[PDB]
Amino acid sequence: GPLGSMENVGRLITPAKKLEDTIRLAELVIEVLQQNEEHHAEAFAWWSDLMVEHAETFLSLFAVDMDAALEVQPPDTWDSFPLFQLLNDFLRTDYNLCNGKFHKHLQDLFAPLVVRYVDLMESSIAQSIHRGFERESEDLFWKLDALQTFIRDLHWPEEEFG
Amino acid sequence: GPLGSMENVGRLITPAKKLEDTIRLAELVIEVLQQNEEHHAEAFAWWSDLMVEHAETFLSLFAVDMDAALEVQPPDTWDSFPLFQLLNDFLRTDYNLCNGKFHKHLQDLFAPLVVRYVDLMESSIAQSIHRGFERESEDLFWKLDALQTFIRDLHWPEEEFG
Ligand SMILES: [K+]
Repeated sequence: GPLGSMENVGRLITPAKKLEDTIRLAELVIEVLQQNEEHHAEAFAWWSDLMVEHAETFLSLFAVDMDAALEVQPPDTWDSFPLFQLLNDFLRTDYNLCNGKFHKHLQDLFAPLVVRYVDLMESSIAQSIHRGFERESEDLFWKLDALQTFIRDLHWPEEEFG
Repeated sequence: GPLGSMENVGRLITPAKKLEDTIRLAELVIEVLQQNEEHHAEAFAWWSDLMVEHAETFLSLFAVDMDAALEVQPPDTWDSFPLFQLLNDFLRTDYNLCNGKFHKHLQDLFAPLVVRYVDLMESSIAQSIHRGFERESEDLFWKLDALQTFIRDLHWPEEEFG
């Protein structure tokens, strides 16, 4: 009868209830455990979205100090390249800020200033190799090495063909 | 003199100070911005490490209810497979808990129970195809489809050859 179709090893436990019950409990453990992962993911995002917004904003307020220091610059003078190096070397290996609003502004603000320096040193090596056309190399090689060393240390974030 | 080697557009700003200053400021913005990323990463970890520990622990306390429901089981009866399906389908697509302590226990607790069912249905199809040896197929095909449907829905986390 019902009581005997229920008795196992001296205890009244329908083995299809001790399973149907274990199921519903597993259902609840899973749901709590997932809800916990959702909470963690969602808080990560909130704090992230806000800290990136904060970073992009404080970089704007800094930009004005940078844009301003790059007009006090005598034209075709490039002791401002260490600034681009420091700033771009941080932003490019930064998941959050790479190609962000400030990064693109730092590229634009320096994109003419970089080409106006390579065109100026490529014209001073081209003239010096063309100096063998009028009648009457060690120092010249250094300027090739200088331009190559410079270009490699630029780690430019685009693909600049020309 | 010093005052004139300083005057630009009516303001006494050494253009190599308005750069050296912009540099040190960029140094500080970068450091704060990175410190902020470090904080976020580190808190993510703390909360993560603790929520995984919490999950693995509450799965232990559940295991005893599961280990217990799998001895109240009449040998070679498999309405306990929907439990493995629910639990394993969650754990396997869960970055944190996959192949964790509980996941491996759920594999072990069901690894004999799965092979003891395929060997039992592979022996009941092999006998029925071997029934064409004594003198004197539609229903038999269903059991192949049943075993294939079962095996695919198992999504076992190892590579079980045999
Ligand atoms: K977090």
